[PDB]
Amino acid sequence: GADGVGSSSGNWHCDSTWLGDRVITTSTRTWALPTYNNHLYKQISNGTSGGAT
Amino acid sequence: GADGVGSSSGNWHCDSTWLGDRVITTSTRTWALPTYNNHLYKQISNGTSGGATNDNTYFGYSTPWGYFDFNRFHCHFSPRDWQRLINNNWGFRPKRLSFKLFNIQVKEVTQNEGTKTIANNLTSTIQVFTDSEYQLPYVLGSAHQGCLPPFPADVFMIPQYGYLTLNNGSQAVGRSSFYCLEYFPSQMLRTGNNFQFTYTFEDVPFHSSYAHSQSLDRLMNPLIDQYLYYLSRTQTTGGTANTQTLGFSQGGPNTMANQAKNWLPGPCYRQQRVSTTTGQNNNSNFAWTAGTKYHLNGRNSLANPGIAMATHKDDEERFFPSNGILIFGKQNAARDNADYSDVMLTSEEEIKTTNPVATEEYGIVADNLQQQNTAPQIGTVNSQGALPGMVWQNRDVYLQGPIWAKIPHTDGNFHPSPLMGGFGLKHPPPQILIKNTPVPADPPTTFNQSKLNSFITQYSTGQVSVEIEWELQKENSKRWNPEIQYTSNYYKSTSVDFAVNTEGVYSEPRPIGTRYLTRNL
Repeated sequence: GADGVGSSSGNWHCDSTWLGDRVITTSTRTWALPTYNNHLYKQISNGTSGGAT
Repeated sequence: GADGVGSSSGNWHCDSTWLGDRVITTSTRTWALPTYNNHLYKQISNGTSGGATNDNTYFGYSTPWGYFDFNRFHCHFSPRDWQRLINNNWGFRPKRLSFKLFNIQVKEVTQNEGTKTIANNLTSTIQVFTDSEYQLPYVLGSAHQGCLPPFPADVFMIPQYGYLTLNNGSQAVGRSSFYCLEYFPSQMLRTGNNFQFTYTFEDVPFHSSYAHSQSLDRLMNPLIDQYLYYLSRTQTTGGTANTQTLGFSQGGPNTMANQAKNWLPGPCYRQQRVSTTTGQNNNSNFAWTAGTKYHLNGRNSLANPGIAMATHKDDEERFFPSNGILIFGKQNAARDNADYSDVMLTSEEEIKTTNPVATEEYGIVADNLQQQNTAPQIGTVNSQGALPGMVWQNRDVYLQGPIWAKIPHTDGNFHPSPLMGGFGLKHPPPQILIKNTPVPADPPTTFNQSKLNSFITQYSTGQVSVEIEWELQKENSKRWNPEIQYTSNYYKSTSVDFAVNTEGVYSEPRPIGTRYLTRNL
């Protein structure tokens, strides 16, 4: 079908299966992604100048 | 066509159909699903540590999920149809059912200051799955509240799902089992989706609706004598000095109580009798003390209702067994300590033929062994198990009553007819689960491992439609005189039965038994 705002993209799958010597385990979780560093690559460093050993 | 926000998923269907011995009744209702437990599986328990008595101690969990329960008849049958069914048909059983779920909406609500507002959230989803393999604790069959409302215009809230497990005190033992519902395959739907599935019932005997025009003991010919003899006389008579002797006579019209008989009444487990007349009853509160109870695992349990029996004998209608009968509350009856006038009592009188009266003993047997030296004695059996050659009737079903119950899976069972009445099943219709998909709030910028406890307040509504094809067993009988039927009262009323009141609150003035037509033993 033609995908859009109406349809759902994929179906929840969390399951396991035991077949002979095969075992198939699939999982699903819900994630949330915030924006980091205000869209900026930043240099980070630490040294003996500060309290660092 | 290509489905989307523009189109409607499915069309409203509430209808019935009568074809030969088939009758197909499908319904539709409008449902609303709130979010439960803030998306958290929670341990629940109660024990003697609190005010709980030892019997009501439990251990279990309350899931965020929710389920659909159509198990009650008045979902699927208008009173009118339920009038035709019981008048013209001996028996019936279900065959196959269909289920559709469609036209989902999702709405996110906020509280700002002291005001509320609501808007359509398009992208959000909900989860649905059905356990075909019965891999979950099966919670239906206890006739909990929250089935589909009888009067279709109503809109009902979906109950919350939960279950109980082995408990010791308020604590739990090793065999205690725990579940995670998100661990199953489940289909996810947005506003542009629908969900449907089919099911078939296993072969189950037609529920009998009828009363026996005869009585179990009177099957004899009234005119003709039997050729068997019974012991009619232990003592000489008419003399000034009487001695023991043996004497016999044939069973005949005059004395029918002595005649041979081929069958026995059903089993009996006695109940205490209670009058609807207050003054007649003992003055005390005996309900829980005198209540007929059974004991399991060091834990007392009331037997509710108990096995099918006659409610009362001739003209005793003002009398009823303690817990023996089902009860239905009238509309807007008080939940607790409701007075008699607010509830509606079923009557089993139709089965007095085959089954014993609930308030009386099964029979009498001799306790001791007689001699020329000894006087014989008798004894009273209040509780009698099953014996060869017994026949019995199941308990009646009612327009409000539950349709089926899942037969527990055990080594073995005896005559699996659910006590509350219905169709016992090895494989009931699979229970359906549904939940809102949790959508986080704004997470922090700095990382943290702790799961996000904050959410958008959210709920979702839509349509649900259910189809059932009922098979019938037609009535064929040569009885001459007119039958008893179920009719509405002719005389005038302030308002019509089974119709909305002044305020549009639908109500059912009385329960409806299933047995009217007559058959012959």
